Amino acid sequence: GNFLKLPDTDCRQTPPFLVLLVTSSHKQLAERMAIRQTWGKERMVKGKQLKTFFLLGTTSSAAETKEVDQESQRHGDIIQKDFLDVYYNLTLKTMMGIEWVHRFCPQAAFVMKTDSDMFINVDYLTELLLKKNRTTRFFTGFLKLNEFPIRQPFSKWFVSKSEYPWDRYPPFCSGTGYVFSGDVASQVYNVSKSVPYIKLEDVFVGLCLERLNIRLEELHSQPTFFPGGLRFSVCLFRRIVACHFIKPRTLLDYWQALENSRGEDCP
Ligand SMILES: OC[C@H]1O[C@@H](O[C@@H]2[C@H](O)[C@@H](OC[C@H]3O[C@@H](O)[C@@H](O)[C@@H](O)[C@@H]3O)O[C@H](CO)[C@H]2O)[C@H](O)[C@@H](O)[C@H]1O
Ligand SMILES: *[C@@H]1O[C@H](CO)[C@@H](O[C@@H]2O[C@H](CO)[C@@H](O)[C@H](O)[C@H]2NC(C)=O)[C@H](O)[C@H]1NC(C)=O
Ligand SMILES: *[C@@H]1O[C@H](CO[C@@H]2O[C@@H](C)[C@@H](O)[C@@H](O)[C@@H]2O)[C@@H](O)[C@H](O)[C@H]1NC(C)=O
Ligand SMILES: [Mn+2]
Repeated sequence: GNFLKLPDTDCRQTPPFLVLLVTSSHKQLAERMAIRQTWGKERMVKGKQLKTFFLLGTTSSAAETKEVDQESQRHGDIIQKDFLDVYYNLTLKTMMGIEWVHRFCPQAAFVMKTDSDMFINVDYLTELLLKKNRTTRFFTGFLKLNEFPIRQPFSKWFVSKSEYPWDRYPPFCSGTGYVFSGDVASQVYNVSKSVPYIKLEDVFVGLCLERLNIRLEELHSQPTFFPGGLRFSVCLFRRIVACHFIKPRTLLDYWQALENSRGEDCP
């Protein structure tokens, strides 16, 4: 698949239950390290295998390139392809991750694509996934069902009419963090080249799911994905899946809080 870097992992030998694909830019080593030290640490979660990989492209900067080659050598958990890693190539990045699942890890029961400034509660997500009994053509997160493209030309999410010419976006899930059964990766990759491109990755995946007739569903009767962020409490964070707007220091403090308070009960 023209991959420059691949993780040493055999999904055939050890079918992972949950694969996390974390998008971050080259300079966000602090983010990736905070994640490797917290929700990204690989482990058995109720006897299910959790794997974590970081999605990177390439950069002009020779310094950053070397940093990243060193990071890959030292951690063996980077997935890389040769595309200029910038905000407006995030769709390539996402399709890279999806391609990886399709070519090298089709045995993953579930896959989560997430941002770097996130708290992810893998234990509770594992619990909700086992409860859901939806093992194929499954896709969830924070549902965005009737979104209008941003036409303000200076907004970070601006798309012109020629980039996306219709009034509404298909249904999609916030790219802060979305989860799908592993089969979905193959289907999305298969259709990706026949779907109109758009530089917003979560919208693009929504276009593919719509072409595949894969409908978005809520993970649980209570909201569990929070792109807007949350006021922190140990008891709320024990009963959510994902929370955005979390910088590395904060991520570590919250992780420490959840450790310090383990074993205490919450109403
Ligand atoms: O490469 C794409 C990039 O997209 C990011 O998602 C974007 C947001 O989901 C969305 O937010 C616009 C706006 O929508 C309102 O309904 C409210 O929910 C408000 O809070 C929100 O800010 O904007 C665009 C579509 O216009 C989406 O792409 C995503 O978070 C990134 O990780 C990345 O995937
Ligand atoms: C997305 O990545 C592609 C691949 O890296 C970029 O395309 C290249 O851009 C460089 C400029 O940095 C050119 O020298 C190459 O000729 C281009 N090649 C190809 C195959 O595209 C593309 O520019 C990136 N997208 C954005 C918006 O920067
Ligand atoms: C997932 O499946 C669970 C299985 O429990 C037993 O088997 C299923 C097929 C039903 O017959 C159920 O009534 C049995 O107790 C269910 O308990 C569980 O409710 C299912 N998940 C959801 C979200 O409903
Ligand atoms: Mn973010």
